[PDB]
Formats: sequence, structure tokens, C-alpha cells
Amino acid sequence: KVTCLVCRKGDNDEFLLLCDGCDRGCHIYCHRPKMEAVPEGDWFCTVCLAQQV
Ligand SMILES: [Zn+2]
Ligand SMILES: [Zn+2]
Repeated sequence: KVTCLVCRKGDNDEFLLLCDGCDRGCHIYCHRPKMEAVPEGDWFCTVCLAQQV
């Protein structure tokens, strides 16, 4: 039950980032600014970035 915040589909899961703060995701091809690959190390969605201080 993992979907992309931008386009609201959950296909091409090999291109699908997973937030390490929660259970949301993003296709790398939907992300702006540009993202050429899935990174090693942690990625945080914009909802989790709002919780930062
Ligand atoms: Zn997408
Ligand atoms: Zn998150």
C-alpha cells in the first residue's frame, strides 16, 4: 500500500523512494528538483521535513 505523493500511483516500484521517517514515497522521476537515481543513505519526504527543527 505504498504510493507516490506527487502522482498518486504505486507502480514502477523500482523507481519509488521510501521515506525513512514515515511510510510515504516518491517516484524519482516525479521529484523536483531532478533526481537521477535512488540514493544510498536516508531520504525524507516533505511531511517529515516539516517536523524538523
Ligand atoms: Zn509519481
Ligand atoms: Zn516522511
